[PDB]
Amino acid sequence: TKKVAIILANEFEDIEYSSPKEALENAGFNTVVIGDTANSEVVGKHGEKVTVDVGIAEAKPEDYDALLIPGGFSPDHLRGDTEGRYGTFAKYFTKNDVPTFAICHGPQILIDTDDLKGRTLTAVLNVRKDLSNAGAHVVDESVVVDNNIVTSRVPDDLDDFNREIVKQLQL
Amino acid sequence: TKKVAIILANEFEDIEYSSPKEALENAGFNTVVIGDTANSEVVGKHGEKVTVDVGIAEAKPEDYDALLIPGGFSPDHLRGDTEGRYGTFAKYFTKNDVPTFAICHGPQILIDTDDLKGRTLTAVLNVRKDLSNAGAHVVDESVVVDNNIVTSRVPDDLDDFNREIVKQLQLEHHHH
Repeated sequence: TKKVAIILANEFEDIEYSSPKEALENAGFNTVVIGDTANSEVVGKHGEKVTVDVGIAEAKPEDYDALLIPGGFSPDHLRGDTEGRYGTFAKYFTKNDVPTFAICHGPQILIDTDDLKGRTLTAVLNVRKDLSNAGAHVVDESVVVDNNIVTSRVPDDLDDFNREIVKQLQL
Repeated sequence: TKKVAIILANEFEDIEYSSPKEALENAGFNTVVIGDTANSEVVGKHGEKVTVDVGIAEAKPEDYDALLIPGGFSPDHLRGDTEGRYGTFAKYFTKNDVPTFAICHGPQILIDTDDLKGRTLTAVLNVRKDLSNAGAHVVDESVVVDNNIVTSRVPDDLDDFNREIVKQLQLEHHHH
């Protein structure tokens, strides 16, 4: 069975967590929440409460068949980690071309891999300049697939994002 | 009239607005909040309400003698402006070397000017990588002054931040 890591902090955009989660689980895939502490709770922008499954210190990126990065301000919180552990976690995925899914602000965490030069990505407008300065070819589309990396911009894009992410995992 | 523009959206970090504002106003300078629509309210992370003085469609950066950018998630919101009008607004201050003050996340808007290459600043950890990628020399200090650009990291830096921003405005008119 295939298993998706979801990196999450406080102030995720609720639907960007729950909608891709549902779509993966409907297609028969497992999901697991990676966060600061096992059994700590993080709370979405609109009050959705999520329990962290696995602490970032313990997580073994090789256990996972994909990485999902929900947007809102969760990615900005994650980039506050004083040891940069979420970027380092995400680097396993970009370095080994493991399916990597990021919506809205989510691709902020990808910047910290240093792996974006020459890659084609979209994101929420707020973050596009920073993605470009990280070396990405940034476009403005509802969903972008660049080999293993699937990105979308906003919650309106979810239908497209969700289709493309479960497809990528079927391989 | 030496007037400081403050670009502000929702979810600014309250005291990064109120403390610098007070220090500027104590030192005799006026402040003008610039936002999406004039006479609307924006609300801090901890619920401070601030009225927007001037709409960003109306604002002329010429009118002002400094630019102050409070942090929190206000700068991120401002970067979601569809036409990028707050980056454009800030481009005047960076191009013409006008006093430019930013704390925490605040330097994110300075990235949109494309004027950061070779400049030296600090910011909250979360945005340091993005400043580097924009070509800035990023350091970790309580306050950094690079000619006209004043930056700090976090709320505990405010005593240092506020000293330097007022000192920029005083020196602008040769008072020592």
